[PDB]
Amino acid sequence: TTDSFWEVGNYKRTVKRIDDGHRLCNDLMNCVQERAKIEKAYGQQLTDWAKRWRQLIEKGPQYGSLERAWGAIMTEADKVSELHQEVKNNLLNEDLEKVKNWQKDAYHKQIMGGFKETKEAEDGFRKAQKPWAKKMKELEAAKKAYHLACKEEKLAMTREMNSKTEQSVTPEQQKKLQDKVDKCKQDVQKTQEKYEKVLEDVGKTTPQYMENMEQVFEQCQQFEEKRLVFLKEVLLDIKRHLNLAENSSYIHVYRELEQAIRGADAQEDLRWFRSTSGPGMPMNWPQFEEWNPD
Amino acid sequence: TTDSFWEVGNYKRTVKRIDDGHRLCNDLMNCVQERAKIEKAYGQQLTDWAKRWRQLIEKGPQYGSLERAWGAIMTEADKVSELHQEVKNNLLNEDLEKVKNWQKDAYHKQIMGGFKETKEAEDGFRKAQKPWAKKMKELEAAKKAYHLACKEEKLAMTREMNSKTEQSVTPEQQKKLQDKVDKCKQDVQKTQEKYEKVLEDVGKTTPQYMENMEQVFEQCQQFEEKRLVFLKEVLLDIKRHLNLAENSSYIHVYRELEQAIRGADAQEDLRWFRSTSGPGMPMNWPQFEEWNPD
Ligand SMILES: [Ca+2]
Repeated sequence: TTDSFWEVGNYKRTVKRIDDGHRLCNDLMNCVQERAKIEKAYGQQLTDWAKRWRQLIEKGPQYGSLERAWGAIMTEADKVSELHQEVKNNLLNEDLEKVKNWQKDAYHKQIMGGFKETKEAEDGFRKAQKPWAKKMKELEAAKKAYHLACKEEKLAMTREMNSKTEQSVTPEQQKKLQDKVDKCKQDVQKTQEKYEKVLEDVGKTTPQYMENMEQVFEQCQQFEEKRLVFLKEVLLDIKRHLNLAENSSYIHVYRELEQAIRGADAQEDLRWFRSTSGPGMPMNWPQFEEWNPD
Repeated sequence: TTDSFWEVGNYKRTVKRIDDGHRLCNDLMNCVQERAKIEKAYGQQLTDWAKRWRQLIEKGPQYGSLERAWGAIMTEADKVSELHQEVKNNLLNEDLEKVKNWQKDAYHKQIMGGFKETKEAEDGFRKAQKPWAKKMKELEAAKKAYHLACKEEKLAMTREMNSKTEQSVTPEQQKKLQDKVDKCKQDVQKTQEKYEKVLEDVGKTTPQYMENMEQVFEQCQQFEEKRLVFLKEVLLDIKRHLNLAENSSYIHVYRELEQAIRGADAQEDLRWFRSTSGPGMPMNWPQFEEWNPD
């Protein structure tokens, strides 16, 4: 657990959380316009289709009702395109804009450093960790000293046993073997009293450490929460604006196309042609013609 | 007037219609192809736009139930794409292939060779007028003659008469101008007879031309009715496929999206971060250690 929140210098992860917040806003904005582009393309593709074929049918050999039928399928194209433009718009007028604004209130860059709120936190954390930071260094100092002190007690306590294995003219060196082994014995007992002293000491200051880091933290959560809430609301706003269905207009388009079509009557059609281009049209039959004369 | 269909070879007016319907078959094809090609374009941008973001937010700082939620939009895109494909397919697989399948069943080309149906219409009209075609050749000249005699006739009279007040002279020249006049009054009657004969016989083969023309006509209006019936149905197929509002699937995509998002829980998420990255994380508090060789 060297990667735990309580380990000195780890609150940083949640400090990052903040710089991230602004960045994700950024992201949602880029997502939105991208959507728009797509929505603009479709409906712009649409009217370009409506026009081409509107003109084609009107210049064309088609006639009568069938012409108007096949006609209406261009207004569809148009109406739908107008919707997808409605859609583009909102993504860009409301939804996008909302984010751009919210992001302008929550975060503010500062000339020296990053965001203001990022600092306020970053300092809050240091502040609450300072005390525990100091102590925690004492601690690893004393351990470091005490271990060393126990390594030396084993440096001479066994060495004496190796030096008295020589048993060769060392009455002055036999006194040093029992001199250092009892000197280091002092160190060990001492360091274990100092180190142990810090240990119980740190234990008296952990709650305070805890209340502390836990206070700057809940304050962080507060701010996070403020964007998480907003963000959800944005995403609803978007779904709303993306949704064509449950939009009267949309359904309306395809009822209107439908009846235009069924409206087509080949009979009336056929009759028109008869009267307009066929035997139905008047004919001057040969008649006895006198001289003009001029 | 010379506009009417009975006159000369104005049968052509509907002999065109017969072939007009061919290219109309073509046009519909492409009008559908184009748009059906347009549907595919939208869908591809979408699929790409989800694939591309799903990624981004996957590997971005956003987490918990708000990421998943914002993700939920990518999957409305994906789903919306899939529907636009059905629109395309249905356009190419069914509709565009109905007019193709239809066109081969009712438009056999008669070995270069015009369109078997046109050339057969044309013959139907050539043959029903050929007979009456020469009865109007006989009549145009048979009146040209009567008119000619009627001119040289009053020309000779008024020369017998413009002469009657010139004396001298002479009795011989006065009998000559009297011959011409008598002779000219004969031509008038002879040519007026002929004309009148070619006339009442033309008035005899009238209902027989009238009704021998309208035979080919119903042959020609039955085969235009053959498609204006078809066309009406395809414009009902194309409308079907094109509509999503009346697609249970579409409207579900957005009931689906609204469920997805509402589900998001800031709280739950906050708590989650708190346990996976905050004070909730398990800590290894300082404890008394011992001495130990590697
Ligand atoms: Ca993630």
